[PDB]
Amino acid sequence: EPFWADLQPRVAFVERGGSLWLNCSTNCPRPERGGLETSLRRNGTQRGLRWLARQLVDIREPETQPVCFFRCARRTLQARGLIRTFQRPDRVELMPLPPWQPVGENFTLSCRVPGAGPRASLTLTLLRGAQELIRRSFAGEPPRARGAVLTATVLARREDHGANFSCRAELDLRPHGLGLFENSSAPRELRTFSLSPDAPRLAAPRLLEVGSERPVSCTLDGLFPASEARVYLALGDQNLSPDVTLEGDAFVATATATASAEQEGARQLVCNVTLGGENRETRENVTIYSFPAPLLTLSEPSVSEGQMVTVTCAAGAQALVTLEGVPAAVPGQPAQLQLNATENDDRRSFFCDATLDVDGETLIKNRSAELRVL
Ligand SMILES: *[C@@H]1O[C@H](CO)[C@@H](O[C@@H]2O[C@H](CO)[C@@H](O[C@@H]3O[C@H](CO)[C@@H](O)[C@H](O)[C@@H]3O)[C@H](O)[C@H]2NC(C)=O)[C@H](O)[C@H]1NC(C)=O
Ligand SMILES: *[C@@H]1O[C@H](CO)[C@@H](O[C@@H]2O[C@H](CO)[C@@H](O[C@@H]3O[C@H](CO)[C@@H](O)[C@H](O)[C@@H]3O)[C@H](O)[C@H]2NC(C)=O)[C@H](O)[C@H]1NC(C)=O
Ligand SMILES: *[C@@H]1O[C@H](CO)[C@@H](O[C@@H]2O[C@H](CO)[C@@H](O)[C@H](O)[C@H]2NC(C)=O)[C@H](O)[C@H]1NC(C)=O
Ligand SMILES: *[C@@H]1O[C@H](CO)[C@@H](O[C@@H]2O[C@H](CO)[C@@H](O)[C@H](O)[C@H]2NC(C)=O)[C@H](O)[C@H]1NC(C)=O
Ligand SMILES: *[C@@H]1O[C@H](CO)[C@@H](O[C@@H]2O[C@H](CO)[C@@H](O)[C@H](O)[C@H]2NC(C)=O)[C@H](O)[C@H]1NC(C)=O
Ligand SMILES: *[C@@H]1O[C@H](CO)[C@@H](O)[C@H](O)[C@H]1NC(C)=O
Ligand SMILES: *[C@@H]1O[C@H](CO)[C@@H](O)[C@H](O)[C@H]1NC(C)=O
Ligand SMILES: *[C@@H]1O[C@H](CO)[C@@H](O)[C@H](O)[C@H]1NC(C)=O
Repeated sequence: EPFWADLQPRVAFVERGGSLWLNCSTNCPRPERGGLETSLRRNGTQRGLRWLARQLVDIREPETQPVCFFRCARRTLQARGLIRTFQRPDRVELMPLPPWQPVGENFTLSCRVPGAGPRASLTLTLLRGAQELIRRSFAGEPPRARGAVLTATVLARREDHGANFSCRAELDLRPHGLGLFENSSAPRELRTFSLSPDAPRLAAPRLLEVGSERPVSCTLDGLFPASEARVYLALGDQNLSPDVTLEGDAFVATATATASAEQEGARQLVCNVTLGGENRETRENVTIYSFPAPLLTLSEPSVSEGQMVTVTCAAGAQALVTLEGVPAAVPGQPAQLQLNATENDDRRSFFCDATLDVDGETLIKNRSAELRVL
């Protein structure tokens, strides 16, 4: 039985910044020299015959090898040991995914667990809801190195809208006799959208008569989420309130649009829809007209018989006026038809036609009035 040196514990696993006791002993009856050699710290100490104890506090190093040495009978007697540290995955961070992610396009997922060690004992897993997307074990990494990073790129889908993404960090110390420490990051909700480059189809009449209700409709296709989409449809600068329903992935905006006049002779119909960070618009110009139908009025209601009269129309100097088939003569006016009253002319209808062209389209309206002859 020769002389020996013994320190306890031989190998010790202690949390980073923690503390532990080392008492180094020997069988030498009267050692001339003894002490503990390490790089870390001292808090308090307990010694005596054949053994000394040191309190190593605040351990900031991944791996250290404390050596306790003794001297008896002018010989060097030493003992070596091992102290390693770990760090819980207390801080786990997930990157701030884009506000709106296009459906059918890839996006990055990166879980970040800084400071956690040892790296080889870290198992990182990306989670969508309760489902595991990917599992990456870092086993085979240097024991000295800490921290872990897991990056994976997945495909944005339809269901991915309103779905939670997180990352689970597992530090497995179990084979070392300590245990398993796992902590999950903050779940992040994703919002996905798909907006077709196609322009919305707008159904509108070319001409709009004042005081008449002409229905208009603005629709599109392939919009998700459909309910999330906001739609504006109006007449010129005058706001409207379209009834909006949802047929499939398509929205249907339908309402009746009246005319005022107001202003002026022509305008545009504006329909635009903002979904997420993108928006589409279709503008169909529409000419607006007012039709002042000519008057059938007479110079005088009676006029017996034999006295001439002057008949007027007044389409408003726009349309070409024809009163009972006469191309008046002269234009820009309710131009006159001069007729001497006759008994045979009793109750004769005057046909007044007004031909007005707007935006290249011709419109006419007709009626008749009579005159009594005494
Ligand atoms: C989603 O992201 C992944 C990863 O960035 C990409 O998918 C990859 O797209 C490329 C382009 O077609 C391909 O990668 C490689 O293609 C060559 C042939 O050109 C082949 O020899 C390689 O083995 C590899 O497949 C491939 O389609 C695909 N690769 C994988 C592993 O998925 C792309 O950015 C996105 N995928 C889409 C949009 O489908
Ligand atoms: C996915 O994760 C998100 C958070 O990133 C979860 O949202 C959270 O849960 C619900 C919304 O579904 C909210 O519930 C709250 O309940 C309490 C008690 O009833 C009430 O006082 C609150 O006013 C609210 O209604 C909660 O606020 C919300 N948290 C945040 C920050 O928005 C979502 O639930 C997860 N998905 C699933 C399927 O669980
Ligand atoms: C470090 O080791 C020494 C080895 O001597 C321990 O001292 C012994 O303590 C036991 C207690 O069960 C006694 O029975 C022995 O008689 C002690 N040895 C001697 C030589 O007196 C010491 O206690 C250990 N340190 C700690 C903190 O336990
Ligand atoms: C390090 O020294 C501190 C004193 O600065 C020791 O603290 C004593 O013991 C416990 C543990 O912190 C405290 O609750 C007591 O109040 C402290 N005693 C006194 C008299 O102050 C501590 O034990 C030492 N060791 C470690 C590992 O911290
Ligand atoms: C949705 O419609 C509204 C109508 O009020 C648009 O508002 C104007 O649109 C023009 C052309 O896009 C802009 O130049 C003006 O600055 C807007 N002014 C106001 C007060 O909104 C709106 O722009 C349309 N949305 C999109 C994305 O075009
Ligand atoms: C889990 O990680 C979060 C990340 O911020 C941290 O705030 C929390 O203290 C951790 N919990 C435990 C028990 O480690
Ligand atoms: C509609 O009118 C606008 C002017 O307001 C004009 O720029 C545009 O070309 C017109 N549309 C067509 C198809 O001509
Ligand atoms: C006027 O005559 C045209 C052509 O005969 C006809 O289409 C139209 O209905 C008539 N107007 C009225 C109010 O009946």
